[PDB]
Amino acid sequence: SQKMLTQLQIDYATNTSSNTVVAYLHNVGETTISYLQNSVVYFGPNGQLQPVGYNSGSSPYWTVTSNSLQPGSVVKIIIYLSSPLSSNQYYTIQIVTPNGYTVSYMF
Repeated sequence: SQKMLTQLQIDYATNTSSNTVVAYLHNVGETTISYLQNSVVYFGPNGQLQPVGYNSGSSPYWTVTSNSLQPGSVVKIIIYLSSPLSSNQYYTIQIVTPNGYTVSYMF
């Protein structure tokens, strides 16, 4: 019953330099998010997402320094893309955290 009790949100995300995207994941609920590095990440343009492997050695992949997200905390997720972003497409970040909560952000 813990998916309904959870609240997470991506406060902000942007392409910082080269083909790197940074997203700020913020626990705005009252439950701890465990095993953050076991989350599943998808990313892509125009509603067609690609899986992004955790620290997998090949792009696209993502990194995060924390392995848990306490209530109130925010962490920086870094996504290393294989293709440069186009200004004429919209992009979606989709995350499924271990407990099955899903959070997304478009920019």
